[PDB]
Amino acid sequence: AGSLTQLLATGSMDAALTQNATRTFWKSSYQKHSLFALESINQPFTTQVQFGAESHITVNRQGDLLSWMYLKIVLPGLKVQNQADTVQPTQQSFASLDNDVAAQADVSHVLPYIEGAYTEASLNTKEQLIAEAKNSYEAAKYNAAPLPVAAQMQSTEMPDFDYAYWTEAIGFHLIKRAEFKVGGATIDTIWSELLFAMEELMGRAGRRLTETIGRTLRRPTELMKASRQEQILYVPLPWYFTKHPSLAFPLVAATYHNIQLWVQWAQLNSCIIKSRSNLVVLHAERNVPISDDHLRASLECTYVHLEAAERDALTANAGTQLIVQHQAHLQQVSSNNVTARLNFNFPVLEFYYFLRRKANKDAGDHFNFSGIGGRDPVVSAELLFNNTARVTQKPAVWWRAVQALQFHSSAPLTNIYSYSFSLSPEDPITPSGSANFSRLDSVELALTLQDDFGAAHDANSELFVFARSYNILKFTNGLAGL
Amino acid sequence: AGSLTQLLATGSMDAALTQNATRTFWKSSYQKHSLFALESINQPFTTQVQFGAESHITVNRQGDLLSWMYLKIVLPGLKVQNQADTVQPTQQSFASLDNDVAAQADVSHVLPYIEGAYTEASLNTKEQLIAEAKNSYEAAKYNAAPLPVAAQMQSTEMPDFDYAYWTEAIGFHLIKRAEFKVGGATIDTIWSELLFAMEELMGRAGRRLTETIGRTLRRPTELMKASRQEQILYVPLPWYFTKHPSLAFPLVAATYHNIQLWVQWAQLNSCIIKSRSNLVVLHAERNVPISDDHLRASLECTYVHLEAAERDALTANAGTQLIVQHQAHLQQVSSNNVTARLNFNFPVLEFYYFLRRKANKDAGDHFNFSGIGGRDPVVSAELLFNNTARVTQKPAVWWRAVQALQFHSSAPLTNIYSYSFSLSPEDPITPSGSANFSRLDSVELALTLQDDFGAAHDANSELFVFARSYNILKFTNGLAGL
Amino acid sequence: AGSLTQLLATGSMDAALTQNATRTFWKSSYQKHSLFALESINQPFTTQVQFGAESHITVNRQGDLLSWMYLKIVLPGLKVQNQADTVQPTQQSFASLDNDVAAQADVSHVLPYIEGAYTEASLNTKEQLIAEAKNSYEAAKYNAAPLPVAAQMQSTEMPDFDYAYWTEAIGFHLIKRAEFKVGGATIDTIWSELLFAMEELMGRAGRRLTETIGRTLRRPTELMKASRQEQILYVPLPWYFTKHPSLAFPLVAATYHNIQLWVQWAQLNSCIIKSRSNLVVLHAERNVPISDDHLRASLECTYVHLEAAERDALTANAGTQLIVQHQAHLQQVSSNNVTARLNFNFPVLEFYYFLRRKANKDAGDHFNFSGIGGRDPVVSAELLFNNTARVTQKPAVWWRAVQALQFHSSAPLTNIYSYSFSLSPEDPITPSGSANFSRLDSVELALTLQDDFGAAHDANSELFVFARSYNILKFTNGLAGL
Amino acid sequence: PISDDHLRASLECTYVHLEAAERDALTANAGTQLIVQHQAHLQQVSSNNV
Amino acid sequence: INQPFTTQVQFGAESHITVNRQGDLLSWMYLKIVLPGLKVQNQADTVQPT
Repeated sequence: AGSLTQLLATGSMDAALTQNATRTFWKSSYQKHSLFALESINQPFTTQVQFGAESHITVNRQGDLLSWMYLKIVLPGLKVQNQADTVQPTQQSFASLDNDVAAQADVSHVLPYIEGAYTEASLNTKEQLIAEAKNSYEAAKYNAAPLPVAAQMQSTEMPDFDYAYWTEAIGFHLIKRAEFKVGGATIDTIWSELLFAMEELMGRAGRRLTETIGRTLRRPTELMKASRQEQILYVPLPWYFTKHPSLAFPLVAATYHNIQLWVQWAQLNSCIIKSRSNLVVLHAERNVPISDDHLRASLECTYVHLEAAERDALTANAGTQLIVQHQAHLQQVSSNNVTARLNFNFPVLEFYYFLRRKANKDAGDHFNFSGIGGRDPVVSAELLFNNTARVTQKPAVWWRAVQALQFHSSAPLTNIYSYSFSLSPEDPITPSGSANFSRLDSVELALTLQDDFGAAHDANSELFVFARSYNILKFTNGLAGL
Repeated sequence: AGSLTQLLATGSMDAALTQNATRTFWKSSYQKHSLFALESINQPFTTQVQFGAESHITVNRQGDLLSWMYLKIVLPGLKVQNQADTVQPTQQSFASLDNDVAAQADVSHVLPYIEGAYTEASLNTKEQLIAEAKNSYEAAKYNAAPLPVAAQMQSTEMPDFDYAYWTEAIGFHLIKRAEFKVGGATIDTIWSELLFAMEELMGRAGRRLTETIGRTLRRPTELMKASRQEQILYVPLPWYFTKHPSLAFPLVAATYHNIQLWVQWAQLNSCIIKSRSNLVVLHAERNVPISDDHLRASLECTYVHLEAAERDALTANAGTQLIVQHQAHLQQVSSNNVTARLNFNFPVLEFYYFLRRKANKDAGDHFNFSGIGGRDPVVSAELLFNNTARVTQKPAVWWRAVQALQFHSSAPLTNIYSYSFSLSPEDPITPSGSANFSRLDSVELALTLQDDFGAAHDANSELFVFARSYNILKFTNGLAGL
Repeated sequence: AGSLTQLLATGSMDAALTQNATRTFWKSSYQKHSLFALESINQPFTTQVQFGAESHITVNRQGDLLSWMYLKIVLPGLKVQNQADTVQPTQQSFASLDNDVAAQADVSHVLPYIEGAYTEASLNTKEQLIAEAKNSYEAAKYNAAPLPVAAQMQSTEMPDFDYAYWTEAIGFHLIKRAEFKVGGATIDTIWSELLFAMEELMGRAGRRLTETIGRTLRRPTELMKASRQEQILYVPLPWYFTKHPSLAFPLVAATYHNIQLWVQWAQLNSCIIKSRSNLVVLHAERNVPISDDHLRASLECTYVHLEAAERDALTANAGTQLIVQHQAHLQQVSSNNVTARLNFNFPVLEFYYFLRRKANKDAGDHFNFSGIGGRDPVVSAELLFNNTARVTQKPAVWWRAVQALQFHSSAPLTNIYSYSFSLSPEDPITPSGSANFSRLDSVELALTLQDDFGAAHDANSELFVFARSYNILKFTNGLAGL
Repeated sequence: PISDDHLRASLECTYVHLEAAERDALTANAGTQLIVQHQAHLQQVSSNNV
Repeated sequence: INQPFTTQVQFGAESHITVNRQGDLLSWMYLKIVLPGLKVQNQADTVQPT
């Protein structure tokens, strides 16, 4: 009686929701689709792959569309030997944990707050004086309550043996820059720092790229274990056509253009960290000093094979694809107040920004975007259009956590900040907002950074700003162009 | 030959799926949208913000729609001083870890199972006797196999120094109640306990509110670290209009109504836990005793700016929005059998329920919904409509884990139970089932709780029941009303 | 001036995106639906439930559709007693940690690499010699750099007391096979190993089945704690009709067919692990030796009640549902090169494969798909159609991580490999690609496994291959059939 | 022990019953009543000047 | 006319009553509260002193 009465208890308001219902929950409807197949094919580079060099590949035409694209990287296992035991000790310098430049830079900021005879003190006494000076520095700069000295003395249990390892997220770090080219024109460009920021914000829970890029979430002991043997990494290249099947790049519609991936590789000296400064780093299998020619890479592409009728239709009329392109503003930082002039073009969906200390970069911690003592490097930021506040001054947590909560699949674990003009900037096919930067005379991101950011040992810290913008790729008569 | 043969190998069944295909995977189609912009604006409260008080803000009209809404809370850093060293030691009482009322309440239930001279025993002997009595209690009540005494002696390594910290998820705890008002009418009401339950069930992996609300997942050492300095929290207010862009609140259509957020704040005594009972809690920067006027809050609103044509269309005909409203049944528990009479109205989508021990509340652990010794407080529950079983007696795990698995984005880490009448209760725009409680003469949730729940030291434990219900918000002639 | 200028700054390209816009972000539209209700009902098996037996249930007709289906399993708490203290010590043998067959099998592979007097060595000296021989084995087989011996000596802190526990993910392990039958015909079949693989790949972040199936992510101490008391498990049965509301099984349209669930239960000897070989395992409450009749199970079904008009429409014309069926190829492995001949039928969406060592199975670690020493058991795999490479040789990481990244909600934590022909194999209602195996004369999965896989103590290791295929379920005149 | 469930309350209301002619007149035209409403400002005090 | 609350009445809780329509006008309104008598006992003599 009650359940039937609920179906009868309808009024004029229910008519807007349920009158002439076009859907039922109790019967499945499905759509028929055209026939297609997927094939993954691995392809060698057209030029030699080496650390610090640029390499390119011309993408083969082994199907009708191009869907997924992965850079397959093979890194050798690492071993170490004392320089005294080596017949040829001359190698490039690597970052070493016995010379922690990041810790030395952090100590340099607290030196003015050390009370007593620091120079003559025992090692254990120096560690105590540094921890007390950190409390005095943080009280003076941040009105922070002092932490117990014992809580600041975190011994990272480092192993009592010699090692070397590939840096955190080495699969991204290796790709300093990649360019997707069609007919000799650059269609899009991605950077190592952008790839990491995109994975932090858009990386879905349970599908994080951890193993696929050599990322351990800053657990040095896991990087050491992984680096003792050969590593095979599959780094996704997040081009517009890899984001949705309807954006797959129509190879058949671009028949008269070569499709190329160009990759600028990281220098070998930046890719490795060692336990001690006096160690030589060896290729684990070959027992020779590690060299720039030990980088191996290939391109793994997923092709789509279409039925003849769909292939012929796509060849006759591929039309236009909405694309997202990436733009970059890279700046050196030498002061706590920084203004970035964002000379980006087109309808910008969103931008990302973050800072890297010089000391973190020099320590080989390339994706450590933290400030001094691991703090947030940004105090506040403001966004100006033509000297008018588009976003008034907001604290770092608003740009990092509130913007990520509103617009992104994930909150970043590092100090990555974002701002979206789009309601759904991760939707590759549905435009949901933008600001046209080609119609603004000035776009300025004004930053107030933490105290002493870009001073002394951190002179030439880096500001990264990346923007995502809409453009249109047009296919006509076997040619493709922006 | 094989791939072409697959495209030809079609029969009368494939016609229902693929005949006259209206979609292709090999060409992207996109829709054009109207022009809009988003702006985040921070606004001060209209009244003073203080602990234990009620404060309100009249929301400014700085755009055409209202989308996201965050309560920006600023909490001072905490320090502690001995009461003997303080010129004015008189402060409100705070929960203290040297007086663990929750542990004392748990011990009180096992006192009848202690064999031997408990009163005269050494401290280490008392801990042994309590662990043995816990085994005897659990064997007698639950037919549990005894755990090794050493496995029950979990020392939480508490630091050997003085501290105070803000309670777990302080950003939610501060909001005892918030009311969204339009034209003086309450449109919706949210509670601290509901906000926490909603984040447990609907909080997406990689987008949990942890840092944004001061939640550490019950790691006291992280709460201590965070509480030594100023904290800025961004607490999302999950109103119907924050859930989907098409539900954004049409400011232009409600021109003659004031929009107000009212917030009832938690008492300061409930917000802080200290290491010892004899400590005074100080504002870390100001070096004065912490007081009710040290709470700071503001409202961060995201406005939408529309193109004139869409703004004019929305002003002429905003029509009606489907809304979800929240209802609450709050009850004291003094017996293991509890019947809650759910006097909720309208088409209910779902309800949540959970229990809080008096001892957990008094210990300042406001979101600890566990029973005695951290067990599940519910043994079983039944749902009755007009004295007829709508859901027959089911064990706690069915209401907690099976309902969450079927209808929610996440399973709760705490003892939160749910039941959905909707197939998709997290879809804000598509009704997918409900029960109309305004047409039921009685709705009863009958609970069988664990033994001794609501007895002795847990007299006046709390039952929370929250329901989500459909209603319609109508916009007409510059006015808005339910 | 700027925001209005952006709305005016439109060209011929914007016309494809925004001309005649059929959607606005500033007004919600909702659809009305038909009236329905959901009811969860628990039902006993028609036959006795026992370990190692087959049991069936005839599903009741308590609503118009069948939606969710859970196997509710009740397992007793476990206790242990010495065999010498037991009046009837005769019980089935259980796996025991004092006789770690998996560790003994791993040691057997490194015996040829032990230098010195192993037989006469002290226990601590034998552990050192085994760790050194592991380095020599891994250097010889994999060109691995040696790990420090201290890093290989992981003591799992096992408790110094007697225990027994239910094996990891016992809720899946109990279900050796389940068959969904309609009118005496098997519509679909699921296996324990498939259920685990499906949860690894398709299990969403924050909705993992951990507690609902007794899974701890290989933390033996948590399995021990859980196994001391009665456990209630709710194992989801992932039939086609449980995946989407429009696929709910139309009970009213199948009126003349009995609907049955058949379950083949695991043997009791395979379900329990004990600390020591000389222990008897007891039912914790009854204080009797655990026996095959101590398994209890029931079926929890969610029924849908429809409004009379929708019920009558569905009875008159339920038509056809697209279904996914599961197929299995199970093979013994006795060599490092394995070819699996996949005699699957119909349009296959995707397949999963994985290996289990005999030693892992014999140790009671039924979902440990790792190789020797916890390594990846697959070096490479190739997929052939009619002796032509459909997927050329790819390394294990491509089949495990790249395929999961492209097509699945999650990456597997175990050595589960997949390959999809579908763009969205987790979409139950939208076909997005397949390969028709009923039109291929041969489908071969060629595997190169790790060295010594399937040799000596691992003779008769297992290869599992599971495929998901499309079929059509037809409803006509009160009957249902494939 | 005294507990939160020991509070008992009910509402005692005085109703007025009207003659049919006055009831019908009031139903047809009750019009408007002047009302007094109450408003509150609640503040914490920590100084001699407020 | 005396009327019970629609929800449970308890200390520290919120309770509501829907006023019945037992006449044409509503005039006086009194909250009828019933409080139990109090006694005291030493905490040492009490089986549940909490």
